Amino acid sequence: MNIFEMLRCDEGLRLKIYKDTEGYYTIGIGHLLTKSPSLNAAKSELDKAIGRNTNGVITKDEAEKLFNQDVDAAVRGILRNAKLKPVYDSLDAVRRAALINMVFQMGETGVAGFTNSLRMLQQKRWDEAAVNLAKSRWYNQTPNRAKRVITTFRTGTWDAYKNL
Ligand SMILES: *SC1=NC(C)(C)N(O)C1(C)C
Ligand SMILES: [Cl-]
Ligand SMILES: [Cl-]
Ligand SMILES: [Cl-]
Ligand SMILES: [Cl-]
Ligand SMILES: [K+]
Repeated sequence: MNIFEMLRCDEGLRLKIYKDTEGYYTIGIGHLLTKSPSLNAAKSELDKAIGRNTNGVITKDEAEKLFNQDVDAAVRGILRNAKLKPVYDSLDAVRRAALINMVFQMGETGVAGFTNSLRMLQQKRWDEAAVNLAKSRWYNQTPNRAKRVITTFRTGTWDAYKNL
């Protein structure tokens, strides 16, 4: 397991534009295209992202290219955020992946607002952090995925992913 395999588990792979768990147009491995309800707007974002006139359909290689960029962007967002970087730097590599996963799903600003959970993670109070992380819209709307991410923070293991 690693962050790529982890997010690939959590996000799936679909080569045609689809709506994500929030109803937003998405493609590939959880590549968010737009929050606009306009499919035409989403297709325009897709063509811009890929660099060609797509029919709303991409290849697996193209999906993986966007995925690598999105994982990189999530790490970059963590490292340039004054709230997320200290927590990231304090974590082991398995729990770092859990934080990248959250930023991939909800964005840097959203995760940076989890002030009390972040403090408990920085303090390495793992069970308390896990309890606090579940008191969230995130957990309520995507509880199975949030449970996997939270178990990863709680244990520092891949137990929630290695037997999927
Ligand atoms: S989890 C997971 N990742 C891949 C895509 C390799 N899978 O088939 C699972 C087991 C759903
Ligand atoms: Cl089209
Ligand atoms: Cl330490
Ligand atoms: Cl709490
Ligand atoms: Cl709550
Ligand atoms: K998805």
